[PDB]
Amino acid sequence: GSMSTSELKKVVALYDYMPMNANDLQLRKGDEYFILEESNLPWWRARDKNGQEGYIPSNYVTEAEDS
Repeated sequence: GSMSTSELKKVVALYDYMPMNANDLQLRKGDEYFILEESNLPWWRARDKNGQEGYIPSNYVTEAEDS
């Protein structure tokens, strides 16, 4: 985001998706990440537990937690 932050939420993971070149993020199954983007496409720019940002397909992930 450019203005400090705009609704920063997280998401869970449904399947694995290791990086291929560098953009892709090291996702997995059952793990959850942190969402930093929200463009108009399924692919986002969220980070995982390693504080590293990459790409998170919307279908691949869902909501971080529910409480």
